[PDB]
Amino acid sequence: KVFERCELARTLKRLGMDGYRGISLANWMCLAKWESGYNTRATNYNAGDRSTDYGIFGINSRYWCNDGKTPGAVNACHLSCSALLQDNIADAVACAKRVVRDPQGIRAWVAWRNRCQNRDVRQYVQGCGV
Repeated sequence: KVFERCELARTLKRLGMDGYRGISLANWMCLAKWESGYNTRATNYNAGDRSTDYGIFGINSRYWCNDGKTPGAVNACHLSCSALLQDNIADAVACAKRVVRDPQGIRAWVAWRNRCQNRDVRQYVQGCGV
């Protein structure tokens, strides 16, 4: 599924993402935009270390989900990476929450550092009624 901006904003707020571990909803929106373009079935293969980024939040298979083909990987979210490709984003949201409980927080994704950190992210939620 390809979410419309405000549709996703309202969904994430309902799922408890606003302020989760100090991360504003606007930052979560910025992350989803740059990781997948708000597309739940998006996948990015990293030939460099043989891992794959899955779903709307581009969650990596080396640490967060199991796809069985990633070398020396763990599955901290206790999920099959397949669960991160569903139209229903509940499992992906639960796993994103787990990622940010680690020390790096939202910084765990390099895309957030390049495209969202220290920028005016208000644009991602303006006019959505959240």
